[PDB]
Amino acid sequence: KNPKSDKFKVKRFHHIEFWCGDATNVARRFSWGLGMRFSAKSDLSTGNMVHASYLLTSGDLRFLFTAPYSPSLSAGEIKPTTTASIPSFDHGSCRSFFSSHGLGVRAVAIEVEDAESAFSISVANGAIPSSPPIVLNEAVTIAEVKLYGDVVLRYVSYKAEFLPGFERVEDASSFPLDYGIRRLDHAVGNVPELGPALTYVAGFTGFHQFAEESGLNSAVLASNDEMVLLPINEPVHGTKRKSQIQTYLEHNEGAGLQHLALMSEDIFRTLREMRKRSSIGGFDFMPSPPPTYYQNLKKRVGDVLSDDQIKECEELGILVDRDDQGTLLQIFTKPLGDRPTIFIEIIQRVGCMMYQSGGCGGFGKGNFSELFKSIEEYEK
Amino acid sequence: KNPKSDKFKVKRFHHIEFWCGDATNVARRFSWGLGMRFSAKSDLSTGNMVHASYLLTSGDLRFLFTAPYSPSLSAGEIKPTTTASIPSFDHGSCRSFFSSHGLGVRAVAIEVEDAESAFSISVANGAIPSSPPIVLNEAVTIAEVKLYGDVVLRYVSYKAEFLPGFERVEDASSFPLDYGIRRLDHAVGNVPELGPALTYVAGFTGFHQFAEESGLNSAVLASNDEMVLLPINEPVHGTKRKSQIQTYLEHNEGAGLQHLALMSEDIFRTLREMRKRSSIGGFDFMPSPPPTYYQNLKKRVGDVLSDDQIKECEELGILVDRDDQGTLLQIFTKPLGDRPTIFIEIIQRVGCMMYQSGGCGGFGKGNFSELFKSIEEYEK
Ligand SMILES: CS(=O)(=O)c1ccc(C(=O)[C@H]2C(=O)[C@@H]3CC[C@@H](C3)[C@@H]2O)c(Cl)c1
Ligand SMILES: CS(=O)(=O)c1ccc(C(=O)[C@H]2C(=O)[C@@H]3CC[C@@H](C3)[C@@H]2O)c(Cl)c1
Ligand SMILES: [Co+2]
Ligand SMILES: [Co+2]
Repeated sequence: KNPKSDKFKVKRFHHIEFWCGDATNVARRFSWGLGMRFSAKSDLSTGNMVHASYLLTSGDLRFLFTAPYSPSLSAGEIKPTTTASIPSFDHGSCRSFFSSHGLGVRAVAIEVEDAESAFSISVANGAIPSSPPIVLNEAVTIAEVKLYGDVVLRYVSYKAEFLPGFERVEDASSFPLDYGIRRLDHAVGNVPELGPALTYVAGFTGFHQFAEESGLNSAVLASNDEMVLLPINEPVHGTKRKSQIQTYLEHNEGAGLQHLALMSEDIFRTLREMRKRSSIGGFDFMPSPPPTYYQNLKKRVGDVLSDDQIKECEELGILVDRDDQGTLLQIFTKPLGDRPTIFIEIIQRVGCMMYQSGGCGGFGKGNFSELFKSIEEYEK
Repeated sequence: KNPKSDKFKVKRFHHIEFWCGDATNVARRFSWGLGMRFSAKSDLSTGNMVHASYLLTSGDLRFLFTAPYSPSLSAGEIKPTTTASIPSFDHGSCRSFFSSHGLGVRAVAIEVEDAESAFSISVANGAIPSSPPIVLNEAVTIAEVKLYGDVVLRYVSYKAEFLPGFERVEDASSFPLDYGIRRLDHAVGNVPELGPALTYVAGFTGFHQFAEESGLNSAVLASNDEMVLLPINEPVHGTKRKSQIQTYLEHNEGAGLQHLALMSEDIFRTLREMRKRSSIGGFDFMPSPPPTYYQNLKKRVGDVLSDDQIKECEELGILVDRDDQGTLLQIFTKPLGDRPTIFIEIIQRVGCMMYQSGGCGGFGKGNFSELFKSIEEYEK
């Protein structure tokens, strides 16, 4: 069931913003590891004396990396005279966020019809305000409310190129890398208590619940067309193996964004390219499932994937799950930075062709059992 | 003249330590950009609950990247029970350093005969103590004194593999990159006042002055065999173009390390490999000199480099200088991170063959005039 209860018009995920100590080094690492090109900048060279912000893109996926300069460079500014291009930025908030949580996601941004209306309706329905609607160059409106922990949900709306004050990047610094990633599929938060987090977020958005030991309980919130997807996890205590959700909360100093799932139009090519680069500056992947997992795929998805395609999954360590509507291929990176907190998922979905419906095939919850069974039966 | 006045036995540069917000991302970027391999680690996986430290090597060059974890992970520890592998590390100091200066060098480390003797003699001769001698696993002694700003000179001495508590890296995570870099040639500091900085450092080391508008004044301190080389710069005010030393001091919030010069055994190969990677996660280089600079090289160094070798310098943007003893080839990167502060120099020296004497060919001061002349005569 989908009551289509969104309290304001939501379009698609727009961008993800990482708060960094040094934006240059994180952005360069991510560009090479994920195949994203440098597409826009706001920094000293563009007149921004407050923060350095670099935008990477791959298809519709937008990753923004931001770090503060010395406050001394902008000590004479006030908000009405700021040279910041993101008016919600604050030196103290950014430094506090990074000292507390390490490298991670500050903003999950969605494009909406009217960011001021979305902010007003959200706050009227219980959202904790974080940054009020600000109109940039009479062209783009941006506003922010608290999502969970120190993560904000950022609303962006456009009258009619990322944000005013950003400049497109010099051709020579813009190498056209592309490993096949095309958009953000979902963004997942870890919280101490799932119930209160769901009630809060669904309360102010009108997002509905998307239709679905482990060490976790989870639920997924979704917009009207189910293209904005926000799963949330809580830990389950007292399990044999300690909950990875609880480990996250300890190392992150509380709730925050756990993973970003990036849709690829060719997951085989994406994983070939990313794995070639794992040990030369890119991203590492979690240990691959044993061969028994891939033998068991024939009975599970032999009507969807050929043997050669199953063998390709095995060569790349790709996992496969299926619900009643479609099939998904997925794989997980090791943590993106020093702490065992945020990681990336690469996903591609098969089925639900109408365009493809959001969330086609689910989120891979069936792979908790299948991985487990595989490992025990591989002990053999 | 070389009075050989070192107050303790100094061997060679040992390592450079960067203090980072996220050590993983900086280390991965530097590994790919410079061709350095991952060789050692001290982090959660090795039992270190305090800091994450990753060692890259190329030949004898050792770059260490360190960032703090959440203090909560080590809140029950005291110094006598620490899980830190570098006992001088402090969460507050590291966070303060990074918030103040951004990504940069915390420690210039030299290997000495006896780190406790070096510390004691240094402090008896005016060095400001930073971390007292600590013996690690009865095998390695480490001590630190203030050099300039928040940069320390670190003494390391070995009884007889980087440091105890570090583990060698998994073969699969250790890709054998190598672009030809072999050792640290010199490390350069920027200070507000050159005179007092020289008197302080030469006072406690016994290092001697190495034998030698612009916007700077400089002088070089050197150990007995002139293999440890520490140039220091101060700004010159009131010049037409504002001093780049003063820009550094403003953006860095004071004195600190300006550049690291890395010797290559094949500067042509190093620059081919680094330039191939500039726009795919590596390092950018400063704008190349105009063709008039390379025409003028024939009269300056035509007895040292062939025409083809001069053309190779031109293809790669390499600069050339010469003194009375030898010739040097050099080139400079753009800043390594967000702020216009620290950068890298790649160098290779020709001549002074006895082994090669330290500092053979100088430091390129003659290139301030030659670049200037080149640009004016290229206006032509
Ligand atoms: C094969 S598996 O390694 O056990 C495995 C399988 C699927 C995932 C996900 O992507 C998750 C989500 O997206 C939603 C949030 C909680 C649920 C749903 C999942 O855990 C992960 Cl993290 C690990
Ligand atoms: C051709 S140039 O771009 O004008 C140019 C040429 C040489 C250098 C150096 O390496 C320096 C040093 O190593 C020592 C410290 C101050 C002196 C000596 C130099 O400035 C630099 Cl930074 C830029
Ligand atoms: Co997922
Ligand atoms: Co130099």
